Amino acid sequence: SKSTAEIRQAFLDFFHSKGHQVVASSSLVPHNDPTLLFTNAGMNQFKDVFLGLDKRNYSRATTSQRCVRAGGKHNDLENVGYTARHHTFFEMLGNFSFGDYFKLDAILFAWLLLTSEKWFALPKERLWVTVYESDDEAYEIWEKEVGIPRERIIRIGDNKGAPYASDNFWQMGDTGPCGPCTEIFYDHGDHIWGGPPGSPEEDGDRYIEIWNIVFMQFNRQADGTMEPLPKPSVDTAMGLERIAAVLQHVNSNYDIDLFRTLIQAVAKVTGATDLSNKSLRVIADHIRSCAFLIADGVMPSNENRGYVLRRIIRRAVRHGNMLGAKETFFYKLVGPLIDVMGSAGEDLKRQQAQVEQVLKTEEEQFARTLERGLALLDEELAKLSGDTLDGETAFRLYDTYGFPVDLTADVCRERNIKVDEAGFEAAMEEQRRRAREASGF
Ligand SMILES: NCC(=O)NS(=O)(=O)OC[C@H]1O[C@@H](n2cnc3c(N)ncnc32)[C@H](O)[C@@H]1O
Repeated sequence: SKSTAEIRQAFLDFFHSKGHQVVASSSLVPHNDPTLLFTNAGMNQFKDVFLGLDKRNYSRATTSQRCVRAGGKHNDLENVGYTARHHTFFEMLGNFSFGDYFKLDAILFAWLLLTSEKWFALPKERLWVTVYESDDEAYEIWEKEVGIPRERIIRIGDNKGAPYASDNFWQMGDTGPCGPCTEIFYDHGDHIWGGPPGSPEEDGDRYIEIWNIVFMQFNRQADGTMEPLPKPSVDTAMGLERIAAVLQHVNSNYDIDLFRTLIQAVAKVTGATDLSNKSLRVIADHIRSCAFLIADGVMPSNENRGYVLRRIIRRAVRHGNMLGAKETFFYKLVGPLIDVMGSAGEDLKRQQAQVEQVLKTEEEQFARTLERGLALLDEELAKLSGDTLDGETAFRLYDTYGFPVDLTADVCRERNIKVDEAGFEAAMEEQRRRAREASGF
């Protein structure tokens, strides 16, 4: 089968052969978008093009974009290690039409790449599609132009409980380009639990969301109002790791060549032997987001972007502790990561030494309190009555030991214990009040 690198290249080659300008992945950190924490989609760097404020010499483009979804509008941090399909860091394969072609040709390009004997040659019978309920045009295209049996065409409305809140209406954020979208799913088969989209078991890993095709139509305002974009446009987005799993005949993202090799490296540096333990998958994911974020300029801190990075690093170190790592390990994974990322890791390779040092320092810094904090947490959980850790304890771990509340929640979740978030926040607010009283005017 094709390697992840070969699949990445083949996608770009396909769209390049179809007249699309190949554009390099943007950084994970925008310089000119105050609404955006980290790059969460291939379309981010073309935001102003969709808005009609930025003109390019090309009207169609294709990219393999590095993304991090660990905060802001799209945040999958808490899914990592619990599903076979969610990462913090991942690559999004995209083609874009800037007032060029529209619905029919977008769908045709995607179907051709996925199912043509000349290309990916996926079995058509295992592919399902969803459309926005009101998008009769998209329904007709799939039914009559492509020829998907009606039983595998699913209409999805505002299923997230609010106007435009839907799996079939894609938004960059609370503001920005958005529109109805159509998605392509692949059935991994009855050896995996789950039902098709729209079904009660839709959240299972059986029917995997592979490719989202967004018909960009509006710019969302802060008030929630939709203002039409000057030209209806196309934003498509396919998870590289997810399509790689399909093409390499495996079911989990973590079973692709890239992750198999990376997980081996994690086992090596932690001294773990059970290659199936979920902590290995968590660490493998976390080194990708952490290393690339640092390569793109993020430094660990207690504020904004730096704190998200700090939180992920510390959670990774914690998982390493659970596996029995006896020495500083996380930075040792940068090399192995560079080795599996191919051309997509060039910015990381360029800054290998710097990234390694940042991660080493951060782990060493956290090690000053990690085991001591875990000891306290164990002590508190041992005598805890009920299914919820009190906010005061969570706050003490935060204030004394440098445990972000989500790191504490992560440890507790593994023992079916919740954290009183309201209590933690009350404790933080109480401390802020003390600070104001002491500092004065
Ligand atoms: N602009 C349009 C758009 O963004 N659309 S989409 O939001 O739906 O993400 C595009 C695709 O990236 C994959 N994907 C999304 N999130 C993750 C994740 N956390 N981990 C792994 N793969 C993911 C998945 O294949 C998804 O269909």
